[PDB]
Amino acid sequence: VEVLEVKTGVDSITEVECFLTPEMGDPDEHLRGFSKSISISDTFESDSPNRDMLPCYSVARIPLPNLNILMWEAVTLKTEVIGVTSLMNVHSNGQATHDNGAGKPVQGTSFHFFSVGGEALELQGVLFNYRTKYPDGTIFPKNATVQSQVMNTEHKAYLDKNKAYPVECWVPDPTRNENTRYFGTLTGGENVPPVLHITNTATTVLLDEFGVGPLCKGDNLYLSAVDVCGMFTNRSGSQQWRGLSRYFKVQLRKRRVKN
Amino acid sequence: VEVLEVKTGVDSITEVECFLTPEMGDPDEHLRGFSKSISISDTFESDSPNRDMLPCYSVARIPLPNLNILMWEAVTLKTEVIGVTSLMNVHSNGQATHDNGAGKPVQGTSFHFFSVGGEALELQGVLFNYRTKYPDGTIFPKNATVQSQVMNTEHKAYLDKNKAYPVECWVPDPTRNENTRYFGTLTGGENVPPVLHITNTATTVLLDEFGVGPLCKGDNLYLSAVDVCGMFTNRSGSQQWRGLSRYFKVQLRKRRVK
Amino acid sequence: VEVLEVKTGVDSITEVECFLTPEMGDPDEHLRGFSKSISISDTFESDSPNRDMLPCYSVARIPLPNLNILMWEAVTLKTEVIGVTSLMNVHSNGQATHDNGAGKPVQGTSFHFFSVGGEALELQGVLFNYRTKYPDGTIFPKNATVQSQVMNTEHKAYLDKNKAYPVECWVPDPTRNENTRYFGTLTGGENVPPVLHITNTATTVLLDEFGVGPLCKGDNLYLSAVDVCGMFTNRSGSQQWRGLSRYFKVQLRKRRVKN
Amino acid sequence: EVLEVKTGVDSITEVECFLTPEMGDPDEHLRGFSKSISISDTFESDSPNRDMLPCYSVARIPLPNLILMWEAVTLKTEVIGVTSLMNVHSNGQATHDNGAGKPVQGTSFHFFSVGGEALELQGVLFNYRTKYPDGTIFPKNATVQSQVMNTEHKAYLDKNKAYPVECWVPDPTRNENTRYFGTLTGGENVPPVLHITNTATTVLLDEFGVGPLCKGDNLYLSAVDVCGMFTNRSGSQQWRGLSRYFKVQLRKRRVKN
Amino acid sequence: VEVLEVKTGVDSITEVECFLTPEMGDPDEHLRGFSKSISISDTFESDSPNRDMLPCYSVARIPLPNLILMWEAVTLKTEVIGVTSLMNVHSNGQATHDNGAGKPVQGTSFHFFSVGGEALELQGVLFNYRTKYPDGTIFPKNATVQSQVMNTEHKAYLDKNKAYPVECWVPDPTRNENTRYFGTLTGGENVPPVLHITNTATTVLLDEFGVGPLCKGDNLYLSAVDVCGMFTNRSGSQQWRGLSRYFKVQLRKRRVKN
Repeated sequence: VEVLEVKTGVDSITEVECFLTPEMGDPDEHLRGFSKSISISDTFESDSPNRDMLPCYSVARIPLPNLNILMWEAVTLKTEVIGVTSLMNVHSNGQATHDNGAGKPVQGTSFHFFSVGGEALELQGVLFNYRTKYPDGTIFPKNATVQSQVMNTEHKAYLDKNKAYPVECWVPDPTRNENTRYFGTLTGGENVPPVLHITNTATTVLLDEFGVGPLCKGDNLYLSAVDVCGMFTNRSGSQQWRGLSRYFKVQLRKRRVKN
Repeated sequence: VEVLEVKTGVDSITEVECFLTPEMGDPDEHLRGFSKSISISDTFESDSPNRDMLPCYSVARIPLPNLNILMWEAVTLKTEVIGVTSLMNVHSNGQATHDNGAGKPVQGTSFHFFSVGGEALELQGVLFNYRTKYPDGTIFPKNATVQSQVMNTEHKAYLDKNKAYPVECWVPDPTRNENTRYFGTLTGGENVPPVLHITNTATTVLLDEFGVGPLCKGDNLYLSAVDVCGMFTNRSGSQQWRGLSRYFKVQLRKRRVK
Repeated sequence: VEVLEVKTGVDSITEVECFLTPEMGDPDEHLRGFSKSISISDTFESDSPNRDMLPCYSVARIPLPNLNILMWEAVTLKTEVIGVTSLMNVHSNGQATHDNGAGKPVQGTSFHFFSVGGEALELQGVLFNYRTKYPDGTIFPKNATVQSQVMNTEHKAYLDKNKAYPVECWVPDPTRNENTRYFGTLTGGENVPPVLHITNTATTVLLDEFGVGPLCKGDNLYLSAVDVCGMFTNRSGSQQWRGLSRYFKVQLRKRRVKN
Repeated sequence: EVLEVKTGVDSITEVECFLTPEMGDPDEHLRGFSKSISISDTFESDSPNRDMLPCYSVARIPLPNLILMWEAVTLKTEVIGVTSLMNVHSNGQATHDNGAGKPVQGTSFHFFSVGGEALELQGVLFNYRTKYPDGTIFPKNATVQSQVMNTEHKAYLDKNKAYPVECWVPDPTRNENTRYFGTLTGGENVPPVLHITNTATTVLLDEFGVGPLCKGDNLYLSAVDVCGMFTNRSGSQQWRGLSRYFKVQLRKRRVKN
Repeated sequence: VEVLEVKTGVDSITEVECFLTPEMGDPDEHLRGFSKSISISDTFESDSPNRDMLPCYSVARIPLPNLILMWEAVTLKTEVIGVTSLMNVHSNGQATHDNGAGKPVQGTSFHFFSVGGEALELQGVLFNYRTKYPDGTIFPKNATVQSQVMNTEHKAYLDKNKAYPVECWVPDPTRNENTRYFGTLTGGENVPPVLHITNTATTVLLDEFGVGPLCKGDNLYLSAVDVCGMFTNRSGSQQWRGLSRYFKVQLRKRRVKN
């Protein structure tokens, strides 16, 4: 497709604003935003995580004003994690730091990820352990082999459904995603402190080196996120993933395209 | 409101300078700056923190010289935490690092936050545990549901009162706050070290991408802050939040609007 | 060689895109991407690591479109580690963080390295302990002496074979590698947390101060990588290196040279 | 009113010096160290001895006699003797059985300022009931509000070995004629991270291009470099401090009224 | 001396490339790159480290092409050589935990390099002035208690290899006009080595007037310390481990008056 001129004027511009809720597993009616407590398999062969123990990628497909050639072009993003201060609840059934101490805060491995695209985020499967049996209700790499532990090119998918694609199975496919801008950080380690910044003064530019942002096919914008903040440790010592919602504000402009 | 030209001349500028004290809970007459010692509930459902155990957002509404259309526009900010060196008192009823050692310093989860606006900071409620029973004298998310643990759009508030809005319940609402600039960092983790920088040489510009700063409605400037530095651990092992004051210096100019 | 003008026009550019799989040791048919469990010799004298306990440098030689004097010049690189989220599998035969806790994540010493060159990466040998007996099937510093522990200029090699050059024996030779650009970070320490960033928005420019990138001799591009992410600790406490694949995308252009 | 800069060869001068730390110096052998830290039983009974309390360092440096005033334009600065912290073999508590001595580590405060007059201080107390010892200058008439902000506690850094670090900070409402920079890194296990180089310069000019102006032809340099604590074999801990190098370039500036 | 124009032309430029080996103590014929295991004295007064327990500064003086013209050092590429050797976690190390891999090299590090047209000038500072430094080392003489903070008598030149202990000496900031130095001490018993390698990074050696070190007598002085941390053996005893440093220096001919 040939990318031509940007439309100017009052109605040449639109704005998308929303939040994506985390999908941590939600083990019961009181635990939205948490996973089930983590259990450990005896062997690699017997790894069989339940669905409510697996955080999943979040995704929203957002319909844009009909243009039917013109396409909406995503230009700028403002984003942040919503509710960062909730992690200061150090008094709610947590394991004490020491005798008489406060509760341990959420900490340990985190994955913070967001993307803005003109089509679904394209995924590549990579498995820590190829013999893991993934549960019904999840979408996971099929026909896994030992090579799936490093790179098996069969594991291609689209992030096209909520509560479905487990975080541990899937990453953005760097061989694809031409029409998406993605950003992520895994911070591993059992004792890693959450470091969460909030401000309404920071913008991310979504244009590539040619001045072109994601172009929204069929007038749909795709927003994806993961914000696993770390693990909450309850009084018994059991640990659950804790996630938070992510705010998105995307500025878009009309762009003429040919063919 | 349409934003027009900035007024010039000697009388077209003003300066606001002040300290905002922390509101950590102040459990007795000797413990200003501290919270009550932290207790842990045995279940999520029984979480019922006492008021003096909950740090709150600080806020000051500052009257500006009367203009009564001209509005005061906040342009720059100098800010820092005041009393950073007090955290070196490692000899005062603290739990020793090890046998014969010095007292443990203030450490662990911190939240450092400041905002400057031409109206009250707008808040969105998010709850770690939606069944937490928040105490009388605090203002908290009402009609909480399990969805409040991730996002419930009913929980909207204004930071319009001191010693009232618990830090753990509320964040700046990213869907609002057009007329405020806010900045915050949460550093979690039980053993996290305070890293506190001071200088009189650093300035934050409050103008947006169109060159407009917060515009002060009714000639009032709103300053908000949280500076939970971490926890102090006493000899028994009990832990209390410790907070410090924040200095604000704001430069403002007169701006015509229509 | 005298470097002259760059060729222009649509056909003057080409792109290489591939992944390099990690070579961590692969101790059995199920453990691709892992090393063998780490054992410790009683003395420096008795240090004799298994082949499957030693991570190696990865390399790929990529043939480019035939030119002939013109040479392909590597200008830009996009690169990232593939499968960062796999390290969130904290439920598979791991040692618990504490009683009832989740499994320990991959952590500890890491080496992340990549290079792009117009010829094989040039290596210099440096040994932690010169008395280490390196195993059959590996290529290692020969005629080692006590000076090999700091600098022995005899230890020169080319990274010209996979599953061969152990990471711990070899580094890029800074006295050579004129025609390669290399980047690496060793983060040492038992409890170091992996910090892995992913994005499709970041480019590294490969041109030197004179504006000249690697020039591909015989129309071959050389890509090299190491991504030792840390160690996985199983239920017994034994530890194995865990590695991940690395994506490369290289933009090249035709450059005229003389002699 | 601040007018033009004087040019020519003698319109420029340089000040170079070392500021020694004032950590408490508990005996004739322990310069640079505090007394071992003792912990009070309660807040009420907190009564630190003088030699256990690090203080701010200050030097007033006379400039060439000169309305013209010397204007401080640039600063080069670093901690001197960073490598001494590698003495891990001198009466230290072992890291573990048969291990080396523990290095200096834990809470640090690194601070420096350059001004045309004494650094202005604001008092803030961790515990308002702390009894500060004779020989120190501390916040007077302390109340519970002193634990957060009591504006009565104003002072000038005008004496060495006198103003305890834990009691005092630069007063942000004042210090118009000073540039100050500091970092507190708290936490019992914090590692010292100390950079040295003769290639780094700090510009002291404000946004209007004016540096500190030296009243009475005197330049004020202040510092704190508490590097952390040294743990001896018994487990007792003392603050260890190091000297700070200052190189300040000054130029002659004409001023009115 | 007044600094004039840079000479141009093909032969007006030269390059120096070399490696400086670390001098960690080398306690026996198998332990080049290591110090002797660290022993701890009972008291400050009894501190008496053996020579092979003390890492020293490394120095090389490199002769340049014979030339008033002076060679001027303009740029530096440098890195630590053999960073991957620290991945040997299988050779007589102390296990991190039961059944685990050996502990890697970690704890206090000092990484330092300088480039000058004359010997690096040193200032002495002692952790403990009563330390008895061993024969074969060059150390601050006539030490007093003031040597623990600043004794201006302690002046030296880094003019000998395996001689000047790292812990005794630092670059003298009141001198070194004709040298550019850079160093980082990262203390702490468990500090992780973070070691970056690349052939794409250059340090410019010119001062604010655009003048680099000028090589007196046509000699270039390179100095380094790369104590990477401590290696812990099975018994728990710890030894410093160091690595070599690569230097590549570009120089140009500069005319100088008198």
